[PDB]
Amino acid sequence: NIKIFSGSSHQDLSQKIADRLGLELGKVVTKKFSNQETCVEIGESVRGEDVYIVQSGCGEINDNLMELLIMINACKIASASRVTAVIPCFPYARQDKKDKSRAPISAKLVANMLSVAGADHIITMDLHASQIQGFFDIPVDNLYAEPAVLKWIRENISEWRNCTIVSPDAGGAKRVTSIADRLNVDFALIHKEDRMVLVGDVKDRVAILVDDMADTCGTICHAADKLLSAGATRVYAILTHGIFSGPAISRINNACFEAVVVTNTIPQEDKMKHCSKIQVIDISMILAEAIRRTHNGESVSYLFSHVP
Amino acid sequence: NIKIFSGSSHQDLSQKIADRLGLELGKVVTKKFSNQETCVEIGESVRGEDVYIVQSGCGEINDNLMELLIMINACKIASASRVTAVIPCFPYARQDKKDKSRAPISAKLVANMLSVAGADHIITMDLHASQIQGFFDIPVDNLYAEPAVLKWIRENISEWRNCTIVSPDAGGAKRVTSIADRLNVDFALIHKERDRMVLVGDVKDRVAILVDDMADTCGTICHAADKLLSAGATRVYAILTHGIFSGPAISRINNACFEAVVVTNTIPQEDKMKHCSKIQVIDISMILAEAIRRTHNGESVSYLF
Amino acid sequence: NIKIFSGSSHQDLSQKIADRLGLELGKVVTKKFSNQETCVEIGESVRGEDVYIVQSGCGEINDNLMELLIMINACKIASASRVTAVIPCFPYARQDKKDKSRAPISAKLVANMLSVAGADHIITMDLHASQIQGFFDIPVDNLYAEPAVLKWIRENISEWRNCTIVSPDAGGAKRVTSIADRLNVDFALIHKEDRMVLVGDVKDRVAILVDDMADTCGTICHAADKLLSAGATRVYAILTHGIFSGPAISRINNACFEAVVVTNTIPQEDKMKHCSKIQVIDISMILAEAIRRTHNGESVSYLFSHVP
Amino acid sequence: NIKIFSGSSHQDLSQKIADRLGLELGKVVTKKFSNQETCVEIGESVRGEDVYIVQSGCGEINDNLMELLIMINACKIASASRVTAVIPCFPYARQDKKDKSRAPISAKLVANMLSVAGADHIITMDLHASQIQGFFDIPVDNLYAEPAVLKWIRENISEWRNCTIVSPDAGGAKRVTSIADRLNVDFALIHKERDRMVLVGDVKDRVAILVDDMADTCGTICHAADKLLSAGATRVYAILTHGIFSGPAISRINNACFEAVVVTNTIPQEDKMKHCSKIQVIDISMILAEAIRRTHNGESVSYLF
Amino acid sequence: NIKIFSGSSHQDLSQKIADRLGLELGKVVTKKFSNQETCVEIGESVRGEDVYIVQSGCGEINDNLMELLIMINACKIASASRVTAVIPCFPYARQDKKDKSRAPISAKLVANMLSVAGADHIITMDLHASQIQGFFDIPVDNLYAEPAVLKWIRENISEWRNCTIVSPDAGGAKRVTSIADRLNVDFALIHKEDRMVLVGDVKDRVAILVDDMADTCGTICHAADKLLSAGATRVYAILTHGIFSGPAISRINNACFEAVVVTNTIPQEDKMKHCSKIQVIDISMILAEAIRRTHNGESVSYLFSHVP
Amino acid sequence: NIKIFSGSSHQDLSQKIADRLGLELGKVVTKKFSNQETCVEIGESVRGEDVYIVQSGCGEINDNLMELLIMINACKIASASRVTAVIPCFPYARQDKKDKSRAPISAKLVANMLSVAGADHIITMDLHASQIQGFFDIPVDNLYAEPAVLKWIRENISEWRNCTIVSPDAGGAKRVTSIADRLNVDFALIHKERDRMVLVGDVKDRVAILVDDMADTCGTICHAADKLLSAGATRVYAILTHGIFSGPAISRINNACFEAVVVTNTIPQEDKMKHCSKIQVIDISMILAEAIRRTHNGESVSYLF
Ligand SMILES: Nc1ncnc2c1ncn2[C@@H]1O[C@H](COP(=O)(O)O)[C@@H](O)[C@H]1O
Ligand SMILES: Nc1ncnc2c1ncn2[C@@H]1O[C@H](COP(=O)(O)O)[C@@H](O)[C@H]1O
Ligand SMILES: Nc1ncnc2c1ncn2[C@@H]1O[C@H](COP(=O)(O)O)[C@@H](O)[C@H]1O
Ligand SMILES: Nc1ncnc2c1ncn2[C@@H]1O[C@H](COP(=O)(O)O)[C@@H](O)[C@H]1O
Ligand SMILES: Nc1ncnc2c1ncn2[C@@H]1O[C@H](COP(=O)(O)O)[C@@H](O)[C@H]1O
Ligand SMILES: Nc1ncnc2c1ncn2[C@@H]1O[C@H](COP(=O)(O)O)[C@@H](O)[C@H]1O
Repeated sequence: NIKIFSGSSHQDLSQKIADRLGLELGKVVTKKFSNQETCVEIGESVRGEDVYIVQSGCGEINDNLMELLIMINACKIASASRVTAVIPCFPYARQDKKDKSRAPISAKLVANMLSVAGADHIITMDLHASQIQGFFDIPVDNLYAEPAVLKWIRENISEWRNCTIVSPDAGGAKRVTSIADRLNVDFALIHKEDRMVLVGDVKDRVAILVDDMADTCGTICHAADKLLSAGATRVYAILTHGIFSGPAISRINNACFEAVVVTNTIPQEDKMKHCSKIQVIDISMILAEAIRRTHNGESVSYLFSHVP
Repeated sequence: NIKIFSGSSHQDLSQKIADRLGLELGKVVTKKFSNQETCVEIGESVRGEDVYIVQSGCGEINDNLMELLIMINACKIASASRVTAVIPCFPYARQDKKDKSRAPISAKLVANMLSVAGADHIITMDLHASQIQGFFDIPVDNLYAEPAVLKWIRENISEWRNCTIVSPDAGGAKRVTSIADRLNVDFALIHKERDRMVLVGDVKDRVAILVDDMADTCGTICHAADKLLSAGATRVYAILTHGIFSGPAISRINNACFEAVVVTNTIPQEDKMKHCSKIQVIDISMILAEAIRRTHNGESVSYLF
Repeated sequence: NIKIFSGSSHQDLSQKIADRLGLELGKVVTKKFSNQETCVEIGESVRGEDVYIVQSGCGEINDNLMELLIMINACKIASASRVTAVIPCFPYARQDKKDKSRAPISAKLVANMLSVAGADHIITMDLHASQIQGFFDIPVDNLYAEPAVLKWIRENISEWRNCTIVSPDAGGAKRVTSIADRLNVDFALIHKEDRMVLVGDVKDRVAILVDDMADTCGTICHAADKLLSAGATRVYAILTHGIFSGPAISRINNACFEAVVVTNTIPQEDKMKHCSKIQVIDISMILAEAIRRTHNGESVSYLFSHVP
Repeated sequence: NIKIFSGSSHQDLSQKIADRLGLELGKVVTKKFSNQETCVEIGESVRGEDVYIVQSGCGEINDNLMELLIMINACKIASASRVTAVIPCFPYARQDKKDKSRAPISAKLVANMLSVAGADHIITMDLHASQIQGFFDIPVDNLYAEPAVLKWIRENISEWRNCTIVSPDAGGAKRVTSIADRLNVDFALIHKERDRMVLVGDVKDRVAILVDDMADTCGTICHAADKLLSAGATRVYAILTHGIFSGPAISRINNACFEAVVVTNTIPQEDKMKHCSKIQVIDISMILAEAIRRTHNGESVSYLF
Repeated sequence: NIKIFSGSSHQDLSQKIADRLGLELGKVVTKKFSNQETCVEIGESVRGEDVYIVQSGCGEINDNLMELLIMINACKIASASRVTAVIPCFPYARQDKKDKSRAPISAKLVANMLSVAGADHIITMDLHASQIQGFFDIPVDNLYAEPAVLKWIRENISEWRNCTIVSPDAGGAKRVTSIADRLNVDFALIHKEDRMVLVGDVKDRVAILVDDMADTCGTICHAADKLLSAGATRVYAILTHGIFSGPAISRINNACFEAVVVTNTIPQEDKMKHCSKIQVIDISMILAEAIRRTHNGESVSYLFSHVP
Repeated sequence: NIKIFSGSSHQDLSQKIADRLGLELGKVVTKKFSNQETCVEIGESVRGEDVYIVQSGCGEINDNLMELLIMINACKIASASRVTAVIPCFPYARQDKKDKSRAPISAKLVANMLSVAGADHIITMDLHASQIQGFFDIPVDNLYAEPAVLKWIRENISEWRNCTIVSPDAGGAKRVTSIADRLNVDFALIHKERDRMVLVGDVKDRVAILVDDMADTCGTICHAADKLLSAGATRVYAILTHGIFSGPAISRINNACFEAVVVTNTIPQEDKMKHCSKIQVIDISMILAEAIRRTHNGESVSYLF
């Protein structure tokens, strides 16, 4: 009575998850109508079932968000026992506060929408701010890429015992100090004032830029130059969410990165074809395991510091 | 105390409404971030004000819906006294029942999202099903294009007194009989055999007017027009309140035998009127502006029905 | 842990349902106090149980509605695992819109009342408008009489392959075309302007008036005359809900119907005694089966086009 | 800005209230359809108005309750600014606890239905249990008949200074001690042995006044009166705020030894006063009208307590 | 999958309950931060578990209430299957109405807080007013001390067949008549006007003052004098909740009580050390049994008139 | 129409606010019953009024929180038009995430309790995390001490133009870079090795100003000051908006090398300034009073940011 459904035609990650659980993805008719309205029909009974819907990897976020909400709704009114939204990269997470401005908190609205659509549980990876768990009243499991990142560092960078973990911004300090302490190495922080400042020593060390996401990549690219200017041996960037919109791929191809490392929370295949610096960490096992534990009532806490 | 804001790049209807009320549209930045995420910034204080957000006309339904919800949210947490969503064409209204499938009721989800976003009131025109009003617990005013459609028929069709109001499908029966009763004329109905088309009612030697709440790809309305011609209708008109016209619609209309296709201003038509000569629009900005002023003043809105 | 309860002293339908499930109806003290207030007490534990309450067949709708709400409430606060309202004929369904008027949407209020009383699930047959499912946030199963109606037609009307399915009003068009297409026959539509108009051919054919309900029967009786005037061979009327209030029974006894066919969503025994034209389709098996499937997490979709 | 509407055929209390406020009752059609379903139609715009619906006095509790809820709903979706339910006698108030049974708390269900219907405020008189106020999250004003009952006792009973205020049962203890303390007089209590009746307190050679929130079949109050007579009470009175008087109540009172039975105007009594001479009514329309005006004006309503 | 947790360091009652169920109390870090903020961490997984949290016996009610709410919250967002608040003595129960005053109904706010914190079920003993069950929408089990009180009376007071059960106030009448009828004895009632009045005969009989709680004990102490003045042979006081704040212990030591009997809904050990008149009825078995039944879907109604 | 009430025995901030608005504090009895239960009684009618409750300064966080919630509840069921909670230092704000533990989000629970109590609006100062605003669905105005802190630095520190704004931990990075950018000065950060302290950034031969949202036991801030001294900082200041100062805090500060510790008026400091000479307070009553007046009048509150 566990049922996994995928969004749109980006089965990629959701197929890996379903594979790892020994399951076929449930039958869904999932497209757009002529007037661009989202079209969904659940192709099998979900009555009394433990349902998991994995958010599509299309790229048009509002389409994918609506598709997800519509799928949640269809399953809830079709008498699913429980519906869990598996949202590897949480949409609108960077709008999680007003910022001294007359702005929306779109991440709270998104939480409210998921809730009224009928979500009983959220599974996500590396929320932009941990406080977003509090934007819901339903339980959220915020998985970490940290264990898989630590693992990637230790087996891919020889100098890891003498590297510096660097935040590209002021907001990422906690995350980098946390990784630096686990590895027992130094940390540094970049802050943009339209000019960057670096605090911390990177001289004659490998520098690893660590952030939760990379979008247009303006920031990591400038930070990498800054670090080389400060005497870093070579620069890596490791993000969980590889968004890479706009000129990101052009920017990465022209930057001084040894490698840009991301998870597959977002589909990366097409971006990798035009960008050889990108390497992907498969996190499908961490997601599959969290679903399996969720379903069985077993500890998901294991995953926060352990790689399956 | 009153503030009107518009969604994104379409401002034409919103401007017309603001004009009729002696107001400038509120300043707002409505864009998309690099990654396609909707960006909204309310450019002025809305604290203690009666706010009206008029839904955009920028085609991408999900972007327009998210933009609307975000605007509502931003206004509500910025201490607006009241927030009304003015949504001329209600999105997802055709998904208002399961229809024997394991389907979503997307129109109820939309109602729930608008409500949780913080809408206190909905103003809309010709809901696909009048029951959608009950998908909310907040008040909805469902305005009708009918009086204006009635006006247009009497004013533009010379043989209107001996005409037939035709429904493109089985579902639109009540809509056309209402119009046929008002004009004291005949009605007829078309149905697709579940496909061949069947017509019930007399259209021979008389002007046939196809009436429906909306026309999308216009496949139904264009096939219906052929069938009405074969049945000996003098000339065929198509009158829809919501002119979506997506996909092959414009090419289909031009190839069809329509004397005229009449739509309201609920969706922008300017772009489509340029490539389709037989389209005429009824301006409905006065109905909407008048519902906003009357909503704000506590005056009767039923007069407009 | 399935428990069926019945409303008031009209056990009739609910006893048939309980019979078909191999169950006795749960013990309820269910009456009115002296001041006409509804009196309910659940005579056995419902703690952790899957509870089904079938709406009474009394006739005083507000009494029956309140009784149902009170029973739902008593079971919810008595720690029932789930409470399902089995409402064969949904009250106030004809007040499902404003109708250009300053009117209530009583069907939405009724939905809101059921929800706040503690209903987790609704089972009903042939909602007056399918959009009423959207008046709830909880799952609703809207069963169809269509399969049993098609079955009744094919085995009771010899001329069924050459009949016309007729809507008594403009609102019933979809329903009749749907039945006409399945049978592969013609459809027609009556519309009242205080004068009726018929569109569609009924000449020298059996006419079957098909609607969701028959109340005072003014409309079906006038439509039957109209159809005979248009050359119909004989007229049948088949409704799911036989309300038959006011002068309906007198009206049917004086009309030109071959037969008036209804379901037992409403008790019909007393009405049949004073009206020989009425025949009943037993739908207790469709209801019993939907409860059994609901309880077991099995497909209720089977019932929408299949007769058990 | 203020509108008072009445429930169904009983308009007497509602008229008295509307009179005291210089208003006509709002026009509304309150009927039943052929199949017993409650029909309601608000005959005028309530948009932006402060609406008060006064619960009917047409006996059938479930019809009256549904009529009230439907009226509230119709007003709320018709964009009333605020809707207050004025419910002199709160329905289902005696079902306010489980009482060791697998029973409903019907009074909470009623509170929940009123709230979901869209009531913003409740005005009522002498709730069976004062805790019912907490069955809502909306404000409730619970008015008391006590000051008017006190007035009536002093005004109509000559030996009131040496009288005893008697409770018909164990539950009504706090109600009678409150009244006995206010008049500086004795109290006593009756209890049914779980039946024989037991009396605690002195009533010998003094006027006994039975006080309770309500009298329904009047079996308790009539048996209590007999027991009070056997205990040597000079004369026995019965004073209840809510005079339901269902079933054999009227015949029971006439056969009983009551000097007078006093009730308020919370339920219509005119019909019953014709067949029962000893019933007197305290008009409470002024208390209710005054709570409505004060609710509307933001003035103190506690003065009326 | 039953898990019992206790509040603060007053494991006392909760340990007895856990003992009787064959369980160890779940691991909780439960204290105050330096700024007096409540500190909680659930020391084990509660995912998919049936969770019971027993309210602490500290004495600082607002601390204990917040601790409970915080524990409920932590368990709910940690994916507990169900969370039940076991609140032997319900806080703020004496603020269950306005009382002709511009007062809060704090007991309703407390109910609303428990509900929004994530409580699915309440287990309590002898609510100050039964109407407080209606302050919730979730099921409440209001257990009675009555069976254990009747038992205590019959085996500790020889003259029980000829005693008088006395209410210390007007509000306790129903409770005492109920006990008096079961025992088949007389009842009496005290009412404070700043002077007490007694109605009912206590002359040459054992008088038992019965109330739901004893706080400062001003009222029971004055009532006991009054009863002796009226000719009672000896006076007992039996309350379910022994609060005994302020000068209660001094007051009881100086009063004419044969004995003051309370339950262990509140810890009593320290109070008994300074007051020899106090005897305790252990109600841990009634609570343990209600939890066990709750968990198993078995009848809790048994406990309302039966002692396990 | 406006009413300001204060929580319990601390009235100093509340008086200052009421003074600035030309008002007396509303009469309210805020005590504890014998058994430690919070007692509240609203001493006047709040019916139809815009009510502001200013959170107490009586140290016991749970008593103060319950007192606030009870006051809100009493006002809401007493038919206040609107209830705003003015909470200078938001309780449980540090518990705003799970932080890898099976922990509560106590700040969300608090948000939910305030909301269910009946708060319509929150006014607070320097939320520990700005995301706490989204723990509500009601509007929150999050005021900043920053402009006043900026003023104090320029006004009281002579070498401010060549100074360094230092963060006591990793988390406070964004707070100090904001201040360093505004003054056009350097920033630095301290981190505890997970313990030895590490400093990143230049502080040698320049005045170092430790800035944080709050200081509790002051262990972090005092150890940070030592490390800043060892790194050759001329003089060290500590500036916090919320000066909790619990436990050994006062003794720690006196033993530390601080030139001055600056806090706002969000928590009472009078008692602590008597035993700690280096503490200076910025009065923030004008910011709060001004947000209340502007909230009430519908005027811009963003001006104060
Ligand atoms: N999809 C997006 N792409 C780029 N920037 C965004 C997006 N959503 C929000 N923002 C902005 O990013 C900032 C969030 O700050 P932080 O959370 O500290 O990175 C805010 O100023 C937002 O306006
Ligand atoms: N945006 C849309 N475009 C085309 N068809 C739709 C859309 N939304 C819903 N539908 C379908 O339209 C069909 C008929 O709707 P109706 O005319 O209301 O009976 C249903 O089967 C829906 O699945
Ligand atoms: N119980 C009832 N009996 C008769 N008519 C009703 C009832 N409830 C609602 N109506 C009316 O029936 C009409 C519903 O239209 P329709 O849904 O198209 O049949 C509305 O005008 C209602 O006022
Ligand atoms: N309308 C009613 N008529 C008669 N008795 C009722 C009514 N509603 C509830 N009751 C019962 O009255 C009894 C006593 O109520 P109370 O006086 O509040 O203790 C309870 O056992 C209820 O079941
Ligand atoms: N913790 C408490 N201690 C003492 N008295 C209280 C407490 N809580 C509420 N009260 C008061 O006790 C009375 C409750 O009345 P009753 O419920 O009849 O005992 C009210 O006047 C309350 O103000
Ligand atoms: N009142 C409090 N006093 C001390 N520490 C707290 C308090 N509330 C939460 N914390 C802890 O403070 C730590 C750091 O919070 P933050 O500075 O937001 O990362 C977390 O691990 C919390 O458990």
